[PDB]
Amino acid sequence: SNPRLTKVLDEMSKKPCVNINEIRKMIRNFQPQFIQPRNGNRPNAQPRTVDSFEWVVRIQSTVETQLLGATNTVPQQTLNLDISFTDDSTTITPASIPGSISMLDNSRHIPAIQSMIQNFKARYLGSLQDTAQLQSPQYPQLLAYLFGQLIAIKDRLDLFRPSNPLSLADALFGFTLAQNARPRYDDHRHAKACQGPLVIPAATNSDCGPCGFVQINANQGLTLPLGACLFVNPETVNDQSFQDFLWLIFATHHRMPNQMQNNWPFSLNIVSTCAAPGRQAPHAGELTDERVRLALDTGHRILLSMFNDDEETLRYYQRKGIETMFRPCCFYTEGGLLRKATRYVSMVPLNGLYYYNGATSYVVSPIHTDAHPGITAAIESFVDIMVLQAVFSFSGPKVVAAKVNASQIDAAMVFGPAVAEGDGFVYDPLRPAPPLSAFYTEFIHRPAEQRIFQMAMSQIYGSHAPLIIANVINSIHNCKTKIVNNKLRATFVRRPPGAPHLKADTAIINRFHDPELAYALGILADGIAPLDGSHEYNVLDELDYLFNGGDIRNCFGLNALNTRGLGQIVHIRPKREPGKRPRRGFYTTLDGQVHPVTQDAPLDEIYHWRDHGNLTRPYSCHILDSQGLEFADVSNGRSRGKILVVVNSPLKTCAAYQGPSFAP
Amino acid sequence: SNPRLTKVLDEMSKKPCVNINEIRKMIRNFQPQFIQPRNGNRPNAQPRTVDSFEWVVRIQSTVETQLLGATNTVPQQTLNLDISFTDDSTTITPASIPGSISMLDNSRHIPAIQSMIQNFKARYLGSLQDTAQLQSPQYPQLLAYLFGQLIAIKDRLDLFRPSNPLSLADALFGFTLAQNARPRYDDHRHAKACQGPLVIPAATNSDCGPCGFVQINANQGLTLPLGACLFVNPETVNDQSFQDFLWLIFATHHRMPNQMQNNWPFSLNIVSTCAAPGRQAPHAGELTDERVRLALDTGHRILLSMFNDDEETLRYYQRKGIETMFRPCCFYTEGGLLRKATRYVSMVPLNGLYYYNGATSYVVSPIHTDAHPGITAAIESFVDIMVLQAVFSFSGPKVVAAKVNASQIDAAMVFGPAVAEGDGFVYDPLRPAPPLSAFYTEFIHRPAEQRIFQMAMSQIYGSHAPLIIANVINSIHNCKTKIVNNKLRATFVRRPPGAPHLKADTAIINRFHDPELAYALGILADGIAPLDGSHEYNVLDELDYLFNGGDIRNCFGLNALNTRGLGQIVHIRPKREPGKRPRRGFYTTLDGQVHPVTQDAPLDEIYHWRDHGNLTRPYSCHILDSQGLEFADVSNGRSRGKILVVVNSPLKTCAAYQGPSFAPK
Amino acid sequence: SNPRLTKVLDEMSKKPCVNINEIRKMIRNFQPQFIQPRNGNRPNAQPRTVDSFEWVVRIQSTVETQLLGATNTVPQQTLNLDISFTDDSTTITPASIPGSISMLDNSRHIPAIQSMIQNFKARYLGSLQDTAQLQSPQYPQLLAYLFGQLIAIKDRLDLFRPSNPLSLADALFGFTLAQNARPRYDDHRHAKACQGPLVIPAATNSDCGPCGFVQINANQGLTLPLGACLFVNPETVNDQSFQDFLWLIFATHHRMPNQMQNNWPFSLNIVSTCAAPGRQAPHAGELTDERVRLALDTGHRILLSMFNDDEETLRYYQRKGIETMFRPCCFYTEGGLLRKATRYVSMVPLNGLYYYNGATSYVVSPIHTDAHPGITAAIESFVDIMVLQAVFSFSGPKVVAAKVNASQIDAAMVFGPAVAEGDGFVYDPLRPAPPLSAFYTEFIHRPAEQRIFQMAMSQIYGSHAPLIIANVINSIHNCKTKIVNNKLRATFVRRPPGAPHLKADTAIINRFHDPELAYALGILADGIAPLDGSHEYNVLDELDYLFNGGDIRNCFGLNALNTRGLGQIVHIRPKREPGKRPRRGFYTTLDGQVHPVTQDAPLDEIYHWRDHGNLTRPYSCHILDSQGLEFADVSNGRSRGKILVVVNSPLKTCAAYQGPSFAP
Repeated sequence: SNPRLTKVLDEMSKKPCVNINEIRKMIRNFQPQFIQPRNGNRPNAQPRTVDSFEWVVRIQSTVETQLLGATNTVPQQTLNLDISFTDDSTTITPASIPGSISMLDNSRHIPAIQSMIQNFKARYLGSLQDTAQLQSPQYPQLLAYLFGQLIAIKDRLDLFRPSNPLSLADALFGFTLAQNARPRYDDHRHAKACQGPLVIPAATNSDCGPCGFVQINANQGLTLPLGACLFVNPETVNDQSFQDFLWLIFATHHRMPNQMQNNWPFSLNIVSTCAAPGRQAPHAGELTDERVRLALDTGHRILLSMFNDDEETLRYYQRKGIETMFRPCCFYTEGGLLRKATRYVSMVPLNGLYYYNGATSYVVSPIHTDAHPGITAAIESFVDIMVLQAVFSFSGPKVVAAKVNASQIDAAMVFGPAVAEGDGFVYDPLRPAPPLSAFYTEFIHRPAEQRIFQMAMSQIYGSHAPLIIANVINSIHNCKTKIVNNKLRATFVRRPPGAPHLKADTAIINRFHDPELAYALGILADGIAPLDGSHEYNVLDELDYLFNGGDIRNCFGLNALNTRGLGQIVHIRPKREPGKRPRRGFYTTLDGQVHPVTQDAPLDEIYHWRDHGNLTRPYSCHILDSQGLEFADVSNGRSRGKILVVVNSPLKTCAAYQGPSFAP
Repeated sequence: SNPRLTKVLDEMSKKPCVNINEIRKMIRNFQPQFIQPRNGNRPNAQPRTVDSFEWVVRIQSTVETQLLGATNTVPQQTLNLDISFTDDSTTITPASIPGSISMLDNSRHIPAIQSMIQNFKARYLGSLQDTAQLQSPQYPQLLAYLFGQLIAIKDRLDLFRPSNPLSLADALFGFTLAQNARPRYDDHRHAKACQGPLVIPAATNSDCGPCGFVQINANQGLTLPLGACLFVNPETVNDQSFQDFLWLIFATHHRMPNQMQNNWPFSLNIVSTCAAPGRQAPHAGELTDERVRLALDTGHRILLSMFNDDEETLRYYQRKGIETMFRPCCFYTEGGLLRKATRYVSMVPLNGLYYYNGATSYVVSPIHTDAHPGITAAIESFVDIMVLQAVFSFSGPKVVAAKVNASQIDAAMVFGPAVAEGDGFVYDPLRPAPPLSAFYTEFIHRPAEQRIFQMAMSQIYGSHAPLIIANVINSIHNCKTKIVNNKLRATFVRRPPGAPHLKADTAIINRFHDPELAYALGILADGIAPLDGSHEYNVLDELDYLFNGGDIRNCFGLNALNTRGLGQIVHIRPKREPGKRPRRGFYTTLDGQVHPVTQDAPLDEIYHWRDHGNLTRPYSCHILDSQGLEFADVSNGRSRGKILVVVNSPLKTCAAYQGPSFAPK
Repeated sequence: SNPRLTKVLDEMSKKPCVNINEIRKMIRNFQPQFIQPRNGNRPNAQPRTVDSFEWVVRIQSTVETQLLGATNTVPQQTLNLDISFTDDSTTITPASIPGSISMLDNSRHIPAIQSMIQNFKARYLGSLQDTAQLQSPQYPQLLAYLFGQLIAIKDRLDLFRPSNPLSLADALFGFTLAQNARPRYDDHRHAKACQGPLVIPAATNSDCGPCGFVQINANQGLTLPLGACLFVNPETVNDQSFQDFLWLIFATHHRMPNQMQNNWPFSLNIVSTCAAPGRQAPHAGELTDERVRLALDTGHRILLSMFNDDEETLRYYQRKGIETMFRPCCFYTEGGLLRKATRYVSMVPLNGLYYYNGATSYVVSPIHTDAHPGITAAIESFVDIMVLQAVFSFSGPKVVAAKVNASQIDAAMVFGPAVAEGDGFVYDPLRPAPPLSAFYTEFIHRPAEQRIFQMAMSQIYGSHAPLIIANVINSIHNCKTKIVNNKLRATFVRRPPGAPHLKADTAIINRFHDPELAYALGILADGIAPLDGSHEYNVLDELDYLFNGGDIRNCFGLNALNTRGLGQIVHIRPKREPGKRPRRGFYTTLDGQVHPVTQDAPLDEIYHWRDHGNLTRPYSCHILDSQGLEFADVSNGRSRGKILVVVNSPLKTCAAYQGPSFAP
């Protein structure tokens, strides 16, 4: 029955959204150019240890406009797309909704191991089907997350050359570290890595490395352990690469903080027909780069085999393991609201039965072979948040304010027609800041946003979308972040103490980054026009639409002339239309400051705003409402000019501007 | 609803423009007659290294007018075309628009590559059998651009034969160089080329000339690297010429400016099924003329196979690459800028999967073997700049003038007849000059200077039209060039950074070279009418057409007699209105002054314009306005005779005077 | 819609082409008569080593005509069908199109070996089906190619008795050869055989000869090697013939050039229940002819067993192995264009599982028992090239010329109506000669030629045609030969340095040999009449048809009288038909030499051409065009005589002249 939603769904159906594969393909070979700290500049020589948690790899992107039929030269602006580079956070949470985490079927694994046991004349108890079903289900999720974390550590330590590196393994096993010193790759305030050299478990009778080992003997009882069992052919257990991979995972799991080493035990047990090779813990430098590369390759082979040869869920989990190191930064004052609310992945302890006799599918382009896995992982997350922003900002800007007299009056007290009546919330500042979860949970579950978010995600991903939708719904439904009134200043990574209060104390909780990036990527874009090419503005009507609550970002003429004209091109005067009592026209800004307009004056003397060229804050919600105003031009018919805009971003993809929208 | 537009479209339909094949046929095979520095005379013997960035081959072409009735004979003029031939310039930009650059389709590279990677690949990495992960982007552009640059080097060395020669390979690599000295060629103030001797990269395990190498065998591993992969049979990889071609391409890629080198890395790397042939790294005198030529041939075959055997876009990118070192030189003192804003080709770092087994086609005459490709590329560019000229001028001269204390809100003042309302801007001089992309873009979007461009380019090039069109539009959008108060003096390559000054402080921004060449080549030409044969001229009316906002060039009845005795032929008097009021008349020149005329007087001392002969500035706007004039005759007849003009130029194409145009009848 | 093609298809359907079996049957017992060198004559005593790479076994065939009602005696001509005899080339290339190489199904092999392993209580890992599918597919192609090469070596060394032979094995194992000397059977410039005595691999623990050996033990682990596994019953591993055959193949594989010994490794592993017999490398003369014959027989038995008992694909590959020694020579000046472009066979490395407990099908007439396998192999190739020529010359002679002013003018510049407009190509001589592949690739893929070539091949071969069609399309699509302007002189085998330029510099790229052979064999013949029996010529109309571009080879009267009349039987005069201005009739030869005919003269004084009796070059393209000419006879009605022609070739088959054609 809703017309607007039907129109949007029809348009989305007619113009399909860009498949994820293009976005993956267009980043596999991207060479970063800037590794400066977010705030300052790179010092002469790199430090010896990753300490300043402010570094960022900057994907520069430039936009400059021109006023056709004029001699004005607007300075070029800069779409600063920042990727956090040294900062640790957690993306694991044991809390799932029904579709959040699935159970990979053990259809092709049980028969093979059954036949193996029968062939080697091992006396087992009970048909393996029911014992598999009840004793040990099949959740290999964890072992991919650790792999992603390892790749992320490698990438981080690679980009930031710490002036005398050792190896992937020498900075990971903590050789020559004081009992209180932190690992080289992660040494700064509020890190998330256990400190000191990691300690190998004691050498027991039978060991295939850092995990237990059980061999199957002809005419001999066989009993499985309690964790996960990975049957392998004897040709592999004696391989160097396999054991090196196993050791690397073990090391990565004993470095994550102490308290998650007792909730997600890294339990595994290799089973085969060899003689227990025993653990051979590498001690001195003996894991050269080529050996580590082989280890990673064999490891990915085993992982892909465990996932029923899916390579899509595996890629998703491997990525979700990486954001723990690489995150996409915000581009607004009150940021860290969307990313902080969509990061968690529901998980279950690792257990079940596996079988690997030989690889079957040859993944051409795995994650770990990309030019820089961190960037590739971060960009996919950026896409997720972009779509989420698109769905959220479907019916307004969703403001939240801190008015002291909050109880005395209800909502819609201050926000005129601009903020859709129903999306403005307030809270008195006497109490602590509310929980963002409260607002977002109510936002997501409305039918209008649900029925569109589902379609968008399905178009982007496909058969594998439902996992992502369920997981994001869970995460947003489970977030502890508060809407703190402070500001971020957009020149840091973590909120600095003593920062000033927000603008008008009104946080806006849709924005995460400019929609021009979404347009370029070819993904769903919110109701903002794409500043792409030639435009034909008309300052009068354009300006009039602004004072009805519209976003200034949709007004090209004003932004172009913000300080080069508009003091000699347009005037503002009260409306004298009827014969009734004359009234002083007034307009209300965001903070409820009713502004009167008595004597007609040049526009620049009535309203002001900073000139960011043509990249202004999208949803700034400048003018809530205005009544009784007229706009007359005082230039001899040169207020309807044309402008040109060029956006040569380096992350443009095939579907340049073919993505859907709301206001084409 | 535009009579002019429909008339021009119908005309262009009537007389189709000459497709480029005639231009190529004409220009392909003549050697230059004489090459000299633009300003001065060539020395006795050429120096060691090309070091003055003015040498330009020129192409003489003259006009002689002839008629009886004048006092003395008219001296002839020399309309000659020049080619820069030494100076360097960038041509590659990262910006893009929809049609600016397209990705080819790997519909005939995937079958073979998959069937060759499925068999010869250790039987423990699993069977691939998906033919869907092999979908990397196909952008084999930069290879052609580098190929073009290499051809340009060869041609530039050949034309300006230096005193002590060196093998093209030796000059390119530059073994016997200094620490940071310029290459043997391209050694002057504006030169932009990585100095120093070229450095071979490294001594790795898997080498196959300059680029990386990966093999696919049982006792090995396979991992396709990230850049481009050129899958070839073991037969050719062990060949000789192919290795030399790879070395040559690498060599020319490392002479680009260091920053641009970093932007677009040479990421080629080959994969095959045989042992890696170690890099050879030729030095001292390994490569020689014939071996280089053979390598060029095989390289062209490779590139053609990479392009899906298109050969029309291949030639396009090759031309654009060779254009960084050859280009037409402007002819008007204005400063020659129309070219500077049309020279950019969008690009993206090379990538994709390529398979090469055979030829699949044979092209009778590829660009790289046509007797100095530089000249043919330059003229192939000129034949497009002229079309752009024709389309812009479709309305009027489109002047841009300078006035002090101009309103910094709008810059559109009406100048009078002969200058339509849209054009004719103005700008304060004492502030930095405008950007000159704030006018062209506004020009080429209107649906009158767009459809004409569309159909003209369509007729010139045919199916492969859009690409050129799209690309040129992009060039206009982002061009940093600016209008300047200086002159080229007609004997320079760049403005002498001194104090040349404009005669009228204005600039006409839509003229690049005389339309006579456009007529001769058969391409579209506008406005100015052609002058090659007998003509009936009526001074008494042609002059009238002049003072109401014309240009002298159309008025070949005046230039003939400009100072041959036009004086005692026609008088100008204010007006003889037999009724209301005897007011006086005046005219306004391109400057502001409005000096008036009161009584009958000979014309020679009321206007008194400079006499070049029968080749005057076509868009100079000699007079803007005039009201109240009569132009009485002062001799029975003697103002209704005949005139014959002969112009012979060496580039007369096949269909020379059978092209479309819309000049006044 | 095309009428000519429909007519040809209808005629082909109505008159089936000759089955290949007749051609095979009519050569099994052919005794060659001439073994002279191509150019000169046999020396008194044969040399001691095969050095002159010019020898050829000549299949003489004679044709002589007679002029009924005349006293003239035309000398008999000679259809010199030459078979190259000592020259090495390569017919292997790792490049395949989709249908080029198939994968023989292992349907009847896996179950037998499965049952064997189960019976002998060997502990194997994993069901053998999937391991066969992924670990090792079933491509036995190579092992047949080596067999063909071995047979070819035997035949070559047999025909050319080198004055003191040793044995098949003594000239193959290189006993008593200097470390730089070449093998006796192949010692000449640009050979293709590795030199010096071949070296046996070191004697390891278990060996069944020159290849690894693995025995299956009760209650003992069994792991397969990486190459091909050939399970055999124990009764055979201890046989002498089997091991001798294995040794012979090993020797033949280590003699092919060095660089193809690292791309096609001869990997094999015998598996059985015997005790490893160990390698017993024959060292001194100990392989007598009867022992070698038994070896060859048992070897063919094993091969046929490996090929799922097909004997057709096996025969094809065995033949394709032989052309590496025996090839069919050209019969024109600019030859070595068709054969050089249709020789390659797409291949994959040898691997998979096999099983041979006992032969099942008794091939009555294998290749190696023919009178001379080389000749039989060469003739089948000759048939392939003959059909290919037939399809190519379906719409003209396909000329290629070297005109200096090639760029200035387009094609069809010189070739009048004779050369079908669309089949003439030119290239300036400044650049090197073009690649023949470019022209042939475009020729083959036209629908008109494809739809006829497919039918012809299917009729000739049958169910096994698609392999041959796909393989020839691949080969022609992959050829490195250039159209070199030089000439061959038809009295050599390899182009001699310093040979003179071609006639008019115009190579014709359809001809490989006279079509009379194709007619005799009963295979598809191009648009040339078969000179078989009584003919009723009419010199006037016949001559007129010539000057419209037709082929002189279709004009019997002219050829018969080329030098015995035509100076007193027919005159040429300009046509004075209308009242318009008289014009000098002219005709244009191949090289664009416009020839004027002003005053009527005897024919022999206006045009000339060499007299080859009645065997003239078929597609010589004598007269491109002529306009304004008349032909009047000056003999009292004896210009319409009859002629008789007799063609008693020794390779006539059952379908003497029943094959299809174009101009019956």
